[PDB]
Amino acid sequence: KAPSHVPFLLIGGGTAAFAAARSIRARDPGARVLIVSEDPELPYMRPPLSKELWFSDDPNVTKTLRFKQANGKERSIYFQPPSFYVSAQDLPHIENGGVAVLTGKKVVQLDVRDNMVKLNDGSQITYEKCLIATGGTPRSLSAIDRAGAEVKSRTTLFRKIGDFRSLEKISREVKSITIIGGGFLGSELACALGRKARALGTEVIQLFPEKGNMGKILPEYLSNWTMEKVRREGVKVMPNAIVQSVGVSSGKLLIKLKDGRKVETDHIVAAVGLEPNVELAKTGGLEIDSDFGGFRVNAELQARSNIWVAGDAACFYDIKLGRRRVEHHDHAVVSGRLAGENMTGAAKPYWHQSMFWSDLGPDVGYEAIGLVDSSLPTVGVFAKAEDYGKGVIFYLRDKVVVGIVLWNIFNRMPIARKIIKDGEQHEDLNEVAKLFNIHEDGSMSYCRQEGKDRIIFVTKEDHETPSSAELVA
Ligand SMILES: Cc1cc2nc3c(=O)[nH]c(=O)nc-3n(C[C@H](O)[C@H](O)[C@H](O)COP(=O)(O)OP(=O)(O)OC[C@H]3O[C@@H](n4cnc5c(N)ncnc54)[C@H](O)[C@@H]3O)c2cc1C
Repeated sequence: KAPSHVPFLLIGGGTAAFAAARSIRARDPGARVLIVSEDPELPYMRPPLSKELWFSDDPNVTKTLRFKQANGKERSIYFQPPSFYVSAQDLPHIENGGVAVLTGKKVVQLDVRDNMVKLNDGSQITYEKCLIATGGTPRSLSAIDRAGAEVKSRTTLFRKIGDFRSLEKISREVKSITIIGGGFLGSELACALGRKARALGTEVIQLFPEKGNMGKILPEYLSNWTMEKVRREGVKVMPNAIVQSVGVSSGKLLIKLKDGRKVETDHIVAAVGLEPNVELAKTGGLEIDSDFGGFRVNAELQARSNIWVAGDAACFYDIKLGRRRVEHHDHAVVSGRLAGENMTGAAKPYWHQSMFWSDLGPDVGYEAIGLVDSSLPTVGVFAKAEDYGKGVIFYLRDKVVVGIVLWNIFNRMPIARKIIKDGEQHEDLNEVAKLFNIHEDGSMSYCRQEGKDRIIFVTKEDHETPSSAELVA
């Protein structure tokens, strides 16, 4: 039972909303914050759904939804125990405030002038400050939408706890699973499913239009190296694949590609991008970004007076890097926190950069920051003992580093932040790479230029010489 009025209203019960709620409470100890969540589940982190929860030793991981971190500490996907929240009944009156989550309730109408929303059940809530943190909904393929009810019921869109539970069940009861999508989600699920299938010898297929996995973010040579790694996890990878039609044939899904090839499979998992949830822009009169999608907000994540946007749904202005829309866990954290600080009057711009990460089997793990885009010219520095095992990849624009990928090297994000912040025009990025110490614990080094991409292979002796890189202090 929601209150008629609440000081802080958070639309969406995901990662960005929770971070904003924690941030608001940290700056305003008496704050009373209401999260309106369409989802019946309380706020939870999503990255475990495509990684750690598939690799748990526990047979009941599907019910406990607990996973063990790299440090060995078991954790819950939920951000907080249910007890840490207060009920919506008590939110207006409980001493020193708190955070309540109204679950199973969708905001369907937004009035920015009168600072009011309406829920799917007719309730109306007025607010003083409002955060839109609606995230996005998985996109679908046109060929899937034309295939009818049978195919659509055998096609999974992966995002929620429920999606993990249903796919985990299917993985134990079918013989072939086909993943459509080459990005981080399609690739992470392929490695997880591929690893589950090694025991029973079942089939796992991944197909996508690009030349290789992660083709939109990684340079072509590293995308190819990565594809071979995914293939080595027991996955049949089909690059250069454009789905022309899908149908059911003799109890089995049959995918037809423009190439002419054909795939027969028992279940499809479609990981082909995200659609920002901008339905409230119509009633609210809020602007949507035509180039990036999502609500257009400024550097402070503000859309209009008393209304902010954070997370996957927010197209914001980065003072250093330009207008962006970022769909990553740590961004939802950073943006939700920034929005909460600004809802309490901080008026701070996006400055501390968000990062992201992925793991594609045991041989591929990276962190990244900034404009990681494979269309940009790049300089990649890899350790020489072609093996792309450990290294750092710089993404350039106007001779300036605007994005960095840390390839199988960890705890280097501090250095990567400084490089992005300073914005220097470096004459030799091999000198900058020395700061990352990619050989921690005798032939000559060499380099190669493959179109827009430079590839430097550096030995320990050369890499651990003094660096002339310019750092701003
Ligand atoms: C399986 C998976 C694995 C991932 N792995 C990684 C990873 O390894 N690294 C990484 O950096 N990122 C990863 N991500 C991305 C990261 O999880 C997302 O960027 C993050 O969840 C975005 O949080 P959010 O708050 O912006 O949106 P969401 O988490 O989508 O939260 C939005 C919530 O609001 C609800 N909602 C929508 N509209 C309304 C409305 N009108 N009223 C009320 N509620 C509404 C939605 O139902 C949803 O519950 C992964 C995502 C998924 C799905």
